[PDB]
This record gives sequence, structure tokens and C-alpha cells, in this order.
Amino acid sequence: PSTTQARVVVDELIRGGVRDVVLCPGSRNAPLAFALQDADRSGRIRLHVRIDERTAGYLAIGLAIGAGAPVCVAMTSGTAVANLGPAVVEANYARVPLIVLSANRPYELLGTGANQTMEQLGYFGTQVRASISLGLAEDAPERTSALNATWRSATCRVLAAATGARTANAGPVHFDIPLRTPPGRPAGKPWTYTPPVTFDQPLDIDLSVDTVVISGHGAGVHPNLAALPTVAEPTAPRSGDNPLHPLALPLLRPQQVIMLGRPTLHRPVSVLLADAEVPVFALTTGPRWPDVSGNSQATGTRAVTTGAPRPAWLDRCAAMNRHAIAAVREQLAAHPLTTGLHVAAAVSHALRPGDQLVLGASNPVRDVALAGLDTRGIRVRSNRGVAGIDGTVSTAIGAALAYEGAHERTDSPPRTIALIGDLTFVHDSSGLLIGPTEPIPRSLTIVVSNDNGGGIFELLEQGDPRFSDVSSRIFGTPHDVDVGALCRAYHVESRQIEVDELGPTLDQPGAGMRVLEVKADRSSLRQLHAAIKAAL
Amino acid sequence: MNPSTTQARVVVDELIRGGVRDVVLCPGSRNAPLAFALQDADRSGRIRLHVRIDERTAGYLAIGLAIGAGAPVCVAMTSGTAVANLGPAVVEANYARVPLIVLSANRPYELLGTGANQTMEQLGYFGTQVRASISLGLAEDAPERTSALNATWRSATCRVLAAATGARTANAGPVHFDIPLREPLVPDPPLVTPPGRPAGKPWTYTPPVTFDQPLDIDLSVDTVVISGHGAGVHPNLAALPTVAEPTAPRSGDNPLHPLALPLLRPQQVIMLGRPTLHRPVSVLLADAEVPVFALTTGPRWPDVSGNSQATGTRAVTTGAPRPAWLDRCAAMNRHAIAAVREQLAAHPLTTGLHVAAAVSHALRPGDQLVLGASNPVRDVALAGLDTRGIRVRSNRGVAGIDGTVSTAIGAALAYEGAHERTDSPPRTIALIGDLTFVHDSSGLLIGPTEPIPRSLTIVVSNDNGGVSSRIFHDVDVGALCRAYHVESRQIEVDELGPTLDQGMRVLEVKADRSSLRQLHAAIKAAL
Amino acid sequence: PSTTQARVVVDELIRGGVRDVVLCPGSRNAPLAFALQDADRSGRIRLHVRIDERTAGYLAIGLAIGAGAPVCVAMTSGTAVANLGPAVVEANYARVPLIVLSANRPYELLGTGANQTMEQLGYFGTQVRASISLGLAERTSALNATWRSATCRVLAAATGARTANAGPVHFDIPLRVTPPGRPAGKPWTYTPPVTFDQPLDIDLSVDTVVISGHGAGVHPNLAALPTVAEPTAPRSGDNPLHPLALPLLRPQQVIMLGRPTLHRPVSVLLADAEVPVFALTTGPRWPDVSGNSQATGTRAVTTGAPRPAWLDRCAAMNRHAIAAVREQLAAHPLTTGLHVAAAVSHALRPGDQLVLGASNPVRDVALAGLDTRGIRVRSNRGVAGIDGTVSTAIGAALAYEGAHERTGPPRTIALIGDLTFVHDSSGLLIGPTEPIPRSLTIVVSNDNGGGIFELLEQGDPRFSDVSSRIFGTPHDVDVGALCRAYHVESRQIEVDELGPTLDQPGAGMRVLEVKADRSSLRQLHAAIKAAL
Ligand SMILES: Cc1ncc(C[n+]2csc(CCOP(=O)(O)OP(=O)(O)O)c2C)c(N)n1
Ligand SMILES: Cc1ncc(C[n+]2csc(CCOP(=O)(O)OP(=O)(O)O)c2C)c(N)n1
Ligand SMILES: O=C(O)c1cc(O)c2ccccc2c1O
Ligand SMILES: O=C(O)c1cc(O)c2ccccc2c1O
Ligand SMILES: O=C(O)c1cc(O)c2ccccc2c1O
Ligand SMILES: [Mg+2]
Ligand SMILES: [Mg+2]
Repeated sequence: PSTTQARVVVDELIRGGVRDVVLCPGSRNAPLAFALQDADRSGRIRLHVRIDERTAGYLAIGLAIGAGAPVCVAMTSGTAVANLGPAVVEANYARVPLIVLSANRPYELLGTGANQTMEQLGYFGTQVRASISLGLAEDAPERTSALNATWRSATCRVLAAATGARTANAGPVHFDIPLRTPPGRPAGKPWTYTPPVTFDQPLDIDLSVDTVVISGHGAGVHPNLAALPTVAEPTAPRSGDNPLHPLALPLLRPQQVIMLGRPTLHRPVSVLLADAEVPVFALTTGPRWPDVSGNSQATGTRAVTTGAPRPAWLDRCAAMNRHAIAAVREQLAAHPLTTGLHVAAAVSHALRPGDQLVLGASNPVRDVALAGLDTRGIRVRSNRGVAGIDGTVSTAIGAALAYEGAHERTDSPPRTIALIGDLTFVHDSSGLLIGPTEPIPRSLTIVVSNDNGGGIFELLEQGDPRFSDVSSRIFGTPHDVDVGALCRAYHVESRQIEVDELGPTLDQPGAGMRVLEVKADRSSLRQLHAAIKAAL
Repeated sequence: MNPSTTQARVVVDELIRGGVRDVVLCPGSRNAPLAFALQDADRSGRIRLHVRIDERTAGYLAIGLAIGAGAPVCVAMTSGTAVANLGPAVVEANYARVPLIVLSANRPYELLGTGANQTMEQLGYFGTQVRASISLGLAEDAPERTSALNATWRSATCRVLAAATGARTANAGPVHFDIPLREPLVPDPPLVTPPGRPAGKPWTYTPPVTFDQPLDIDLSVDTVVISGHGAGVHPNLAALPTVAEPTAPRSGDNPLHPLALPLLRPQQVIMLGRPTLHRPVSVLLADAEVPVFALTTGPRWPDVSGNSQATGTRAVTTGAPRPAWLDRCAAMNRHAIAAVREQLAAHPLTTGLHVAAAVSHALRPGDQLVLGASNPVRDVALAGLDTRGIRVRSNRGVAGIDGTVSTAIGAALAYEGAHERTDSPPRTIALIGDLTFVHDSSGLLIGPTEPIPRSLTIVVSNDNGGVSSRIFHDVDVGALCRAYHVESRQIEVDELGPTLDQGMRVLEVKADRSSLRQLHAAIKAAL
Repeated sequence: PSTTQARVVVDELIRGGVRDVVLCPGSRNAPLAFALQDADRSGRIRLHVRIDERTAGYLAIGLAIGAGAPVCVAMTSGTAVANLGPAVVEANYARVPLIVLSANRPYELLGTGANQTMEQLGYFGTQVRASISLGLAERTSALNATWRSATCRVLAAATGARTANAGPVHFDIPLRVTPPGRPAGKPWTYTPPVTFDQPLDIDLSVDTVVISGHGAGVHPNLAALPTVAEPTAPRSGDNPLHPLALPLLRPQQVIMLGRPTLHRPVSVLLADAEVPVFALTTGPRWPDVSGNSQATGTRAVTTGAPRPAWLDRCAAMNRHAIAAVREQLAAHPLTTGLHVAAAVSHALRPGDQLVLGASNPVRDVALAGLDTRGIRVRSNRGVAGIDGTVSTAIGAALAYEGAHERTGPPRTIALIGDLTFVHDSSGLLIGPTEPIPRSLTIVVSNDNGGGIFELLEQGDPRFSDVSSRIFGTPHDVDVGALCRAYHVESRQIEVDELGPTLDQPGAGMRVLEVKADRSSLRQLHAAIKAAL
């Protein structure tokens, strides 16, 4: 009955490329729970069990962005929708193939004097690419074949919407399997096959006009833009090797901007993208496109270029790039205290091709860009879809698990190194709790630049000295957490170290999961950035 | 100029730059800034304004102006139930992939919850039916912010346009564009609108996109093509026998009658678009014995009742159909349509099928045909209409009866406008059942100030009919036509063809429902 | 088993007071269709079938406000949700107990590449008081209890039985000798009279005016006060204040009853920060204009009494406003909607049901000074649409006549504009199988366009060149031929004889058309103000 339907869906889901599913024990039995257990023992799919439904959703995001696979999470309780909300919104904005699995009871009253099987909020209506319900399995062995095809093709429709197999717009899907082995295609092929879909929108750009590339989250690779000065966010794949340090951009006067993906960092980027005297061309990989103050002049997916940049423009930007990273390095050297920017510069020098970098929001993701990281050869992950400081520990854990599993399918597994701030760490500290029955990454290291509060607020307008009396409680928000004791409580190896130890410590493989705490200072963060501006 | 006027003129100016050539408008006080702006563009000849009274049928008018020429069409109305009345047209525009922009005026959102007159939860009313629901935001009284506001208003408008036309998604559909407006709502007694791009370019240019998904298919396997609503043109599929719905564009010269399909044994079928029509088409699709390849123009693809091997946008073909297979389908096609034409002539009295055959015999290349989504689209398909060189429209999105008359009027008007931008205008002939005509009879209503189609003939085949089924009317079609001042002459099926050679008129042809069961059974037995 | 379930649910709806259910032919069978057919055959319930789903929704509105009973309408097609939307919005805002019946299918695909059983829009989540689904059908005595309690739940939410906020409810009954209910016809779960009490201390010595709007309650302790009552407000006293007199007075505080929506002077005062406004409503919601309402309640505990001079000043402006309207209507040659409204107002006798369309009609009746005492006045003031007014009158006539018939046939007179009439013209077609009112007269004041815009800013003569096409919207519809096409009795008369025509009974349904002028509306109203 349901059991055959259950095994059919899981089989099709595996054929569709799902390799990881995330579960939490709930009052109701999970949708497909027994079928997933069977598949997990046989080695066809990998289960991850958590108690915290919120960190479990972010765990599923990590398992998806770690290697690009669609990931399932099976809701189990009345609080699951509420707890999965944040990760679903992130999956929508960051275009992450996340399949949320539900199980409705159609023989039960709905909307009356009882808690509902699925406590429904409003976000499913606005966040998901599809909400598909399979419909009740029926006792009909005469029609066994007809239901097999109906179940499997619908599962392919779920996967198609999840991975953007026809829309070029991956994102979350709500897959419902209500509650009261037929074979798939031969050679393991999916039931309904959707080929690679190319979505193409050419755009004429004249490269002789002084041009800068600004690539952000979700940017595509563009070989014909490789030589242009490029301000690339850390999660943006780089097409060339002519980088433009973000602090150098406000000291230049570009006449034309090619904008790749969705930029979210640096105030001078916002100022330039909003400049009515500067044409801005949005090149994206999906149907969506962003704008700053309504200044995007055209949208497309690839450039058709004529002309070539004037060598004086390239030399002027190249000299501005060298000037910018020099001021950063020089005044970090002349700065007596350790700041998060110091920490980010140390992590940047320690990484090597093949690593995976997972960056928290707030200062870490900006600090790494300011330090001049060369992301070539490195996979950079960061939840830029909504830029939350929640769920980052489990994002790194899932991203490391997925990435290490992909390396396995082909030497020791590649390094996954994470740089997050202290609030970010305390937010998702329950992500460290992993039972001995669950998969744990072999080469994950989490670097926590701990300046005992939110350092990025020392740089905004509320960090101005005229607010010094009142800004500590409501923007600084110190906590005095014993990071080492918290890691001890969760049985994860942890050490507090100084900046010079980071490179050596990271090079020496430790336990599968380790937390490297570096005590940083934000008292002097504003003065440090003011000095970096003054050196420019 | 006050904010509401400035904002409404900027919005209408950008919509014209986006290709809007026709706007349907419904009266109201809250939408006065749009109406004022729209009439000026009408008087300057940038658009054609169409005023209607009934929002619901006005939406299907807008649909017709969209499918007749292929352009985005706005419908603008006041706040409250005026917006709810666009519901039915939005559902049809959703499934039919029609670029219908619902341009609603609204009270300031700050009044929602105060009990203000005619103030409801507008934003989001249409839910998932629309491609997007976009609120422009209340216009600030800020003269120094004007240029900035111009950039954001225009950019929002092009987002509305892009979602509605599928400029980047390849999935055209309806879009809700809500505009909160505040007093003053009429232009001030100040005698320049913030400018858009030079040379009439759109604020955010987005070139039409290419969405490609190639599919390996082997034509040596005995194949039949089934092409439904929204199907595309496939030259490498032109030689194969094709069962094509009336609104599906023909790719070749090898037709297959729908009655002939269930008497043949195809080994694979290529499905084009979304087959909505034939009952035998669906019975063969719901068969795991025969593989199905779905070729669509956009991201959507139909539930095949299972057993769809693959979906794509185009075929890459190896091999060629068996000559024997071609001869067999071609024989059965002749046999099926010969059985229809012979039983028709043998039937003593004129039926709905006879009227449909007479219409098809009278069409000629260049004509536009609008069919009611019930029996007319089936009857014409049974008569074997060669839709090549003909534009065939029908609201096959949900196949409702709402707005069928207005859709025909909208399609004629938009079709004629396209011809006008290049001798005498082409003909648009509509075939509507009486119950459908009775239902949307108020869709005939065109105020004396508004455009009437130049060459539109609505053919009503009246058979006085098709626990709720107990209502199945004897409603005078002529009297209805006088009530909305439309010339109507009742005729017979033999005068139809000659008559159609002769502005907007209705030709009622009295038909019989008594003998179709006998007629249809006679066709089944002749196969 | 679903047959038993439907019979149980239909039976519980009868016991819950449902007397009328509206149906539409659609792609699949309606929910409860057979059990509803048996109830209609046996006379326990009255079915009304229409083709137009939108007019069928408003028919249910009429059948609900005509006598206060909960009314069901059963969706049967894909476009049903979309076509029912306008009525459901009105039912939410006007607090009308509308039960929308759905029959979802749990054994079928949902959300896939196919047309859906229900094409869902976004409004159900914003408008309805509840969404209850029964769940698919040896345990028959327990299932009977679950089904009947759930059905009472639906009824309670729709009638505001525990919330005091009646409104629309979505009731889903899934599908792939009948168990009795409580004895003596009692409902399964009894919810007794609920009283939501919220007293407000108001000093009546302060110069006070009362403004009452839609849904206003009756306050015997406010009878003596001057009252600017909207037509659909039940009057508690005998001291009216004409709305045009309001700007000639200086009230010091205002008691606002229900939800007012008419007259700019009412809005201007309700927003005056120097005027305390107390909102007395019958339900949990309360209105505000510009956030000026100082307090809310359900009733007033009063201290003091109005000043004798205040009563006299209000009464004098009241007479002056009545004199201004009556006199200027006499010195105006052409006939307008305001003349037609006055003639209707004088033809009404106690026991009548007056149904007023939006636009000028419901305003003109207020300006004509109609005493609503003894009259049952209906108007779709929830959203003030001009849609669905014909079927609203028809359903209200049917429910009102059915109330009287069960007592041992009062008149329903409708006054609507021409645009309003053309909007819901499809409501005139009723099959011979379907209930038809016996004493419904629809007066159509036809000035070939929307006369209300002649009275607004867009009616200023500076827009005379452009106003007619986009605000007037003339249509030249032959109203006579329209009613003829639907086999509806209709005559076209002058206003001189509309009075007498309404005095002599006619066919069960009849349309009286009075040709009107709107090119002189702005001058007429300007003269009324100049005569004030
Ligand atoms: C879920 C969530 N809550 C609150 C915020 C607001 N916020 C943005 S950055 C930030 C400071 C983060 O502190 P930390 O992790 O210590 O980073 P650093 O101090 O290194 O900047 C906060 C609270 C957010 N982005 N996401
Ligand atoms: C469904 C709907 N659409 C549009 C409007 C806007 N509107 C308000 S009054 C009016 C004119 C009504 O015309 P008519 O029925 O002739 O009344 P008159 O003012 O001429 O008496 C319009 C179009 C509305 N209230 N409801
Ligand atoms: O390019 C992307 O990946 C991307 C992702 C998004 O979530 C967006 C949301 C709004 C607007 C533009 C977006 C966008 O361009
Ligand atoms: O190809 C099309 O045009 C088309 C359009 C649609 O609205 C569909 C809706 C559901 C399922 C398939 C669909 C489809 O194939
Ligand atoms: O009293 C009523 O009948 C009533 C009805 C409504 O629909 C309201 C909506 C918003 C705010 C107040 C409201 C109100 O006071
Ligand atoms: Mg910090
Ligand atoms: Mg009028």
C-alpha cells in the first residue's frame, strides 16, 4: 500500500541524484522513514538524524551546496515547518535544491479543535518552486504499473523543480506523501529524463568603454570577460586573473559595469551600481536579476563583446589594485591588536587549491574579500541568499560532508575550513551536537574569530563615537561565552590559539571536527578601517 | 505635477515602451490617475484605449487582444471587487500562457484594516495564479527624489512586463501590478513627465530569451505526433502523421484525424504542447506500452498519466518513418474523414457539426478563427479543418465559458491593428455555442466611444442547450443583440458561406441536438 | 460511506438553520449533491441553480442577508473559486454567513502538470473565518459525532456564533439508514447566545452627533440624539440629522455606530482631531478615519443629557437640508437618479425590503431623507461593488418571502444604477426549475453612464473634454430588449408614475426603467448646497 509507494519514491529520489537526507525524530512517523532506513543500511542513500529541526534544515543546505546535489529533509512534527522556515528562505534566495518532505493524513479532520499534522505558516506560498502532493496509495494490484509510473514521474517533477532542470532556477520544493518493488527505468536512469537545459540571452557590450566586472553570489563563468578588472565576492567563481580590490573601486571612475550574479557586499558597490551616469549590465545564470535603485540598464546571461579595454584603464586599475591590498597589509602590520580582519587574512594565506571555504555573514565574509583572497581553485560557500548569522555551523558540517563524499566517489579527503564570528558560532552552537550514529566530517575545521560581540557594528553609523555610551548593549551585544567549555560539552576537539598558530595548526590534520578559537578585538576595528582608508 | 499624476504617467509611458498597444479600462475613482494617463496616450495614438463596464468580461477582452497579435495587454480597474472580478481571466491567462497585466489601483496600504470604503486585501489576491504580484508603492511628494523614483517605477514596470511576457522565463502569464494611490487623484490645474530611456528604449532592456532542451528521438520507430494548445513548430517532425488540435500550429502536410488514432497502433508518440481536447488522445497516452516524448516551448509539460520518457523543446532526429507506416496512417486518415463527410451529408438535419463544417469550408488563408472552448472546438476538429495559414484562437487554458464573446472581439481588434500597421482588413469569424453566447452576451457591449472590430463575424450555432444538470433556455439571441446594439441576422447553414463573403455582426444558425447521438454513432460505425 | 457522510452533513446544516443552497453545473459533481437533491425534493432545503458562478455567489449573499440565515454555495468547477471571489470578499467585509462547499480528492495528484480540482487563489487565506475539511469516510456512531460536530463548527464560525464576527467559511468534504442527530431537531453541539460586552462612558451633555453605518447596532439609550444614519443602519431613535446639514453644525463629539462609508462630511468630521469619536460596534472590528477614533466599545453608559439648544440647532439644520433637497428637485426640470430615489422612497410602506445598489442610489436615498423605520434595507457595503447587485436583490427577495411564507408576500424593491444593472444582467436568467421571487421589483435609474463621477473632482468642467469616455462610460444599452431576452417583465416609465406603478403588483420579477439625466447632476447638487 503506502509501503510500496514509499519504496518507489525513495528509489526514484536516489535515481534523481539525492545522496543525503536529513531527519529529526517527531511525534508522527517521518514520510518514507522506513524506506529511507532500508536505503541507508544498503548504502544507496545517507541519512542524517538531528534533534534540532532548525539546524537540520541548515544541515541540508550544506549537504546541497557542498557538491550541488538535491537534498531531502523529512518533516516529522508540528514545529517542523516553523523550524525549517529560515533554511527554506535561504534555499529560495540562494537557489539551493532543497526537497522538504511532508506526510498528510487525509482521513483526519483538518482545521478544527486540534493541532495540525502540518502547522502551516505563510512562507510556503512564497518560497517554494513547487508544492507537489502524491495522493493516497490505493489497494489496486491490477493498476500497480499505472501507479508506479504516476509516482515516479511525479518524483521526477519534484526533482526537476528542485534542481531547476527546466527553469535554470533551483530552489526549495514541498513534496507531500499522504498517509492512511515495482522497477524504475533500466540501467538506473530516471523515469522522466530532462536533459541539460541551456537558457541563453545575449547582450552586446563594448569593452572599449572603461569597464569593471562586479560578480556576486550565483555568478556565472565568462571567458570573454576574463581580462577585465573584476571585483569578485568570495562566493563568485572567477573567470579571469585581473582582480580589483573592493577598496580600490571608490577611487576609480568606471564608465560601464558588468554585474554578474547577485552582489551583496561593499557600500561602494551599491553606490556604483546605483549611479545613473553609469550603464550597468546584469548577467545572471537564472531568470531573476537584481538592481540597485533601478539602475540596471539590461539583463542577459552572456556578453557578446566588441572592442578592447584601453591599456591605460587596465594599468590604472591594476595599479589601484596593488595600491589597495598594500594599504590593507601595511596597516594590519602596524595595528597592535588582533582583529577579525587579521584572522581573515591568516586563513586566506593558509588555504590551498582543493580546499572548501565556508564563510559566515557579518565581518568574516567581507574581511576575507578585503584581505585579497584568491578563490581560484577553492570552493567558497556562504549563505548569501538572506545573509543570516543562523545555521552556519551546520551549513559547514553539511558542506564538508557532501564535499568529502564527492571526493570519495573518485588521497585523504579535502579540507573544509570555516571562518565565522562569535555570535554566528553561538547562534548555531547546537549544530555541533552529532550522535555517534550519524555521519561526521573527516576534515572539517571551524575557525571562530571571537571578538565577544558583533564587530561589523563598529563600522556602521551606530559605531560612531557619539553613540559609544549606548551602542554596546544593543549593537555590540557581548556574551562572555566560554567557547572552549561549550565545545567540551559537545565532545568536539577545540583549542584557543593565536593568529600565528593558524597556518601551522590548520596544516596539521586533527580530529574530523575541530574548532579553532582566535580571540579578536573590536575595540579598535573602527580605528583600523579609518587608518586603511587614510593610507589609500 | 502631483505625485499620483506623475507616477501614473511614468508607468503608462514605460508600459508603452514595453510593447503594450492595447489597454482595457474599467471605470472607477481610485484609478483616475491611470485613466487620465491612458486617455492621453490614446489621444496621441500611442495606444488604443478600450473602455468596458464589467471587469470580468473585460479581462477576457484583454486576453483576446493578447492572443490576436501576441503582445502584452493591460487591464486597469479600480480597487475592491473590481480586482476580484479579474479572477477568472487570470486563471485562464495562467494556463494559456497569456501576458495579461492586471493593473489595479488601490487605497494606500496604510488604510487596510481601518475599515476604509472599498478597501480589501488586494496584494496577493491572485495567489499562485500570477507570474508575479508587484506593488509599485505609494508615490512620495518629494521633488528632489523625482529622478530616483522615476528609475524605480520604470524598473518595476519592466519587471512586470518581463514576468508577463516570459522575457526571461519563457513562460508568459498574468501579472498583478498593484498601485496604491492617494489624493489628489486628478491632475492639478502646472501645464513634463520624467523621461525614460532615449529613442523609446525600455528602462531595463531584456532581449527575448532562448530556452533550449534537445532530445534524442528515433523516427524509424512507428511514430504519431499529437500537438495540443501552445505547441511549437518542428520542421524535422513535418513528415510524421500528426493529430493536431485546432489551436496547435501545423508543422507539416501529413494530418491524422483524431477518430483515426484509436484504430492505429503507434509504437511511440511525440507530444507537442499541452493536449487538452480529444478523449481518445488521452486513452492512448495513459498506456505504458507506448513511450511518450514531450516537446514544449516553455518550462511546463503535461502529466502524461505517466510514461513520459523525456521532455524537451526540440527533437534531434535519427532515421525516418517507415513508408508502410505512413501509408497506413494516411489511409486511415482518409477513411476517418471520409466517414465523417459521408455521414454528415446523409444526416437529414443541420447539427452543430454541420455548422462547424460549413464554417471551416468558408475560411481562407489569412482568416482568424475564434472557437468556443466546448463543442465548437471539438466539432471543428471532427470536420477536419486544415488550420494551415489560419490563426485559430480558443481559451483552452481552462476551457471555461466566461468571456468568450469578449475574447473574440479582443482577438479581432488586435489582429486588425497588426494588419493596419502595414488593402482591406482580414476576417475574424467566431463559432460560439448558444449557451456560451448567452453567458457572455454582455461581452458584446461596446460603448459608442470605443473601438468596434472592423471585420468580425460571430457565428452562433443555436441548438438551445449544450442535480445541477436540471437547468438544461429559449433566450432570444436577436433580442440580446439589440440590447447591446449589434447587427444580427438569423440565417441557414447554406447561406453561411456566401454570407461570410459579404463591421461586427452576429449570425445565428438554428441547429438541432436531437440527432447528434444518432449522427455520432453513425460516424463510429462507418469507421 | 461517503453517501452516508453527505446525508449526515446535509442534515446537520438543516438543523443549523441552512434553508437555501446555491449550485452551478461544473466539470465534476457538486459536494453533497445527491443528499442535497433529496433534501430539496423533501422540502427540507431549497436549491438554486445558476450557470454564472459569479452571480450565483451574490445570489447566496442575497439569500443570507434577506433573513439572516447561513447560506451554502457548492463549488463544482475550476473557475468556481475565481468567480466566487467577489462575493466571498463582500461576505467577509459585510459579515455575511456564507459557507463555501468544496470536495477535494485525496487519491489524485495535486500541484502537478494538470488542471486542479480547485484552482486556488490567494484570497481564501485572507477572507474566510475558517477552513474545515471533513476527511474521507463499523465506527459509524463515532464518525456521525465527528461529522456533526465538525459541521456545527463550520456553522458556528460562519454565523459568528462564538466570535460575534459572522463571515465566509470554506468547508471541504473529500470523496473517492442514516445515523440520527440529536433528538427533537436540536443541533449536535449547541452554542447558546453569546454576548461580547464593552461599555464606554460617554457624557451626553457635550454636543453630540451620532453617525451609524453598515452593521450598526441598536442603542435605546442614544435615541434622542441627532443621528446621521446610513440607509442600511437600523435606527434606534426618532431624531434624524440629514447628512447635508452636518457641515452646518459644530459637534463637539461623535458616537460612531458600525462601519460608515457614505458622505464626505461624515469622513471630514470622523477625522477631525478636535472631535472625540467613540466607536460602538457589534463585532470585534472597529473603523477609524485618519486614526481619530478615541475609544471603542459595544454600548454606551451615558451621563447627562443633550443641551436643549443643541437639539434645536440640529433640528433646524435638518429641516433646512430637507427643504433644500425637496425644493431644488422641484425647480429642476430633467429627471435624475436623485429624483428617482425620492419617488422610490415615498412609495415604500412598512414591511418592504429595500435593496440599494452602490454609486449614487444608496447615496441619493439618504439625501432624499428616507425614514428606514419598518423597512429592511440591504446594500453590499462590504466592498461597495457594482457587481452582483441583481442576484443580491433576487436572493434577498427569495429569503425574505420564505421567511414570511413560514408565518401564515412582502415587497422587495430594488434601486440600482444602469451600470450596476448591466454588470449583473446575467442574474436575470432563471430556469423554470429554479425558485423565482413573487414580489420583487427592480427600479433601474438609467442615465447611460456613471452619474456619481459628475459629483466628484473628475466631474469638474475642466475635464469636460476627457471625462465622458473614461468616467461617464455611456453604453446605449437597450434595457427593454435585455429583459425581454431573459423573459423578464419590464416597463419604461417617467418618475411621475413610478410611484403608482410600484403600488400595483406585477409579475413575480419585474424591471422598472426610468430614464435619467446626469449632465445636470453637478448643477443640481450645487443648487442644493446653495439652498442649504
Ligand atoms: C539571524 C540573524 N540575526 C541577526 C542578524 C543581524 N546581524 C548581522 S551581522 C551581526 C553580527 C554578527 O556577529 P559575529 O558573528 O560576532 O560577527 P563579527 O562580530 O565578526 O562581525 C548581526 C547580529 C543577522 N544577519 N541574522
Ligand atoms: C465591481 C465594481 N467596479 C467598478 C466600481 C467603480 N464604480 C463605482 S460607482 C460606478 C458607477 C456606477 O454606475 P451606475 O450603476 O449607473 O450608478 P449612477 O452613479 O449612474 O447612479 C463605478 C463604475 C465599483 N464600485 N465596483
Ligand atoms: O542571480 C541570482 O542568483 C539571484 C538570486 C536571487 O534570489 C534574486 C532575488 C531577487 C532578485 C534577483 C535575484 C538574483 O539575480
Ligand atoms: O506547454 C504548454 O503551453 C503548457 C501550458 C500550461 O499552462 C500547462 C499547465 C499544466 C501542465 C502542462 C502545461 C503545458 O504543457
Ligand atoms: O462593524 C463592522 O461591521 C465592521 C465590518 C468590517 O468589515 C470592518 C473591517 C475593517 C475595520 C472595521 C470593520 C467594522 O467595524
Ligand atoms: Mg564578532
Ligand atoms: Mg447611472
